[PDB]
Amino acid sequence: GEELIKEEMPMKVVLEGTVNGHQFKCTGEGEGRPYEGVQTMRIKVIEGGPLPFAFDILATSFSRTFVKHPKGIPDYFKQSFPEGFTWERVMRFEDGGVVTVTQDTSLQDGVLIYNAKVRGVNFPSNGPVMQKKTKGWEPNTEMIYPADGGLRGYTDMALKVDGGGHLHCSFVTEYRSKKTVGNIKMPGVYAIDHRLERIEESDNETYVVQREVAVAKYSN
Amino acid sequence: GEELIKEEMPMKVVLEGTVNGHQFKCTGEGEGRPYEGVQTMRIKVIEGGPLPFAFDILATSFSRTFVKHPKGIPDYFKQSFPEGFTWERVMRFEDGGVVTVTQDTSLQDGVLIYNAKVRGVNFPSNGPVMQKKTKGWEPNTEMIYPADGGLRGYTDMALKVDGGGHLHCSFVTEYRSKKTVGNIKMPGVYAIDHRLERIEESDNETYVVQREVAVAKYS
Repeated sequence: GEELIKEEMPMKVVLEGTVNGHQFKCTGEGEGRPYEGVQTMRIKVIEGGPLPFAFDILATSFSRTFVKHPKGIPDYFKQSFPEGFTWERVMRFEDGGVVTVTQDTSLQDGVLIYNAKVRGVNFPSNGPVMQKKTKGWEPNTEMIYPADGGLRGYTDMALKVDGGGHLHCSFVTEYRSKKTVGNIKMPGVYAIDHRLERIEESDNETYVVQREVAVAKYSN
Repeated sequence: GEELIKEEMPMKVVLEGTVNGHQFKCTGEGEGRPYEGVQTMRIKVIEGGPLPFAFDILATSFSRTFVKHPKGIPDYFKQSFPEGFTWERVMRFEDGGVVTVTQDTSLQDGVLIYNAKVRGVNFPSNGPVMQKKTKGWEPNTEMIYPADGGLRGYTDMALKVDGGGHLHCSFVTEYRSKKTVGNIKMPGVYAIDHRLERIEESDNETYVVQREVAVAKYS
């Protein structure tokens, strides 16, 4: 499992969804250093572009294999290979928008392949998401809890708004390994510090480059 | 102030004190990238070595100028130059050890100068600190609160112990500018993520090299 995840790994993503009835499809390709916790993704909106909502609400749906885990924290995600893992997430914005995401992670001839589906509903028409008045996510900390051979993650995320305030968004995620034959060494409770940054964008946010640093740490 | 702090800065330190009655003195020199939040220091125990306690309890006393503050979080420390700043810290270990630390930070001939005094008492004789069974600090988050011209920092630190457990330690720190006349833009409440790594040691921890990465963030 860990053996199959090299110090350098490429990744590819297909993401399809509907937000407030607007249907789209994105493709992404990138690479990272799974044991250093760093990755970069170049993303294209190939159907439904330009999107009438902030790409920021999609950005967190495009990579758990790339978390730096110190020796003392068993790495559920790297141990899941070769079979990979799935995750399901609910994002609840303080102003009432909701996003549900299902993701499949697989390893296909040494490339990490992500397949994702997104449904967004009830974003206020005049709110910062549908008015495209957002400016990226603040750094955040996700609490990880073992739950019967899977993991649950919870985080309060803060979407920056034009003018300097934030839209708060609760994330709840269930992570499940696809492994059935081998065993996984389960972690106890821990935290993951995440920093997701946009590097560049062009053509009304139909091309986006983003980079994430994510590091697992002891929780007190 | 920020203009005096260059993209690369060297630092020198003198730290002296007593822990459970044991008297010692340390000198250090290093350099880092203050806007990138990275720094490295080479430390010698020049008096009282070898120490009969874990060097880890001194490691966090040896550099606030080297914290990456992103554009929206005003940098109290870099703004305090040329006068610089002071800090006073109480470290309370859950097994009863207490340390008071008093530090002065100044700038001389393009070099950051650190002068620190440490007084540690009531470390258990067969605890991990006095038995030298510690293995570094876990990465941690310090909460920073504005207060009456200064900043107060709060963090629960976790010292790794031989065999895989942790000894917890409360840090409360008061940070005060020596720029007592002149405008500083005050931050609101924020957090600093710290990672302090030992790189090298020799001669029973009387030579230590350590590297720190520190990054301020929204709270």
